[PDB]
Amino acid sequence: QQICKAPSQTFPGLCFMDSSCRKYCIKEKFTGGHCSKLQRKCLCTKPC
Repeated sequence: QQICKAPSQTFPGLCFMDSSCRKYCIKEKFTGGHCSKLQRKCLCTKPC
């Protein structure tokens, strides 16, 4: 499965914990999410 990614619209502030991002992303109708260690954004993921 190819995975598509988009920045979270609902995650507040800086992203350090993947688990928190994942929770917000699932509520956004994605299937997961992770922090970009780079820019500290929550990135939501789902199958393309």
